[PDB]
Amino acid sequence: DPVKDYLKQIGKVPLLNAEQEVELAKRIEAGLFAEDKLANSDKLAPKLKRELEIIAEDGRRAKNHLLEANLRLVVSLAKRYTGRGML
DNA sequence: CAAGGCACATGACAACGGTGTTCAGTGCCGCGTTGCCCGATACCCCCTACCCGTAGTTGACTGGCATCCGGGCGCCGGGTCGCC
Repeated sequence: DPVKDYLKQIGKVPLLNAEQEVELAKRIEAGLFAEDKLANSDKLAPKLKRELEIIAEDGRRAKNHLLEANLRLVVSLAKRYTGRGML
């Protein structure tokens, strides 16, 4: 029962291709640099800090895009490795 | 014939005889309470074969696993659907 609901929760999400995934990774590194700059104790402009924060949030969104995409692969591997004592 | 003079013994007189006593001291030779001298054993030390925790492994490899019955009865009780 619950696994059916989790597979439903996976539902339909956009699968990832080479161009989409590499663009997402580019946004990820952009956001990582943005939060790096934010974490620096040096004073930064307020609007600049908000720009860095929003790109970091967009990178987080990209992260969840990758994870929600590859839930299907990880459950495939789980099927490969299940039935040996753990749930 | 009576009174006065000499022998032997005699009332006491201490001091020896000999033995068993008073202190008292110190041992004599049987029973006890603690000194040896060791010997062992508990407590520190160093490192090392192994136990246990963590870090990676670049073709790709994108939804499981189901259940499946001959009770059977019987009721309660409520939920959902039907009626209108």
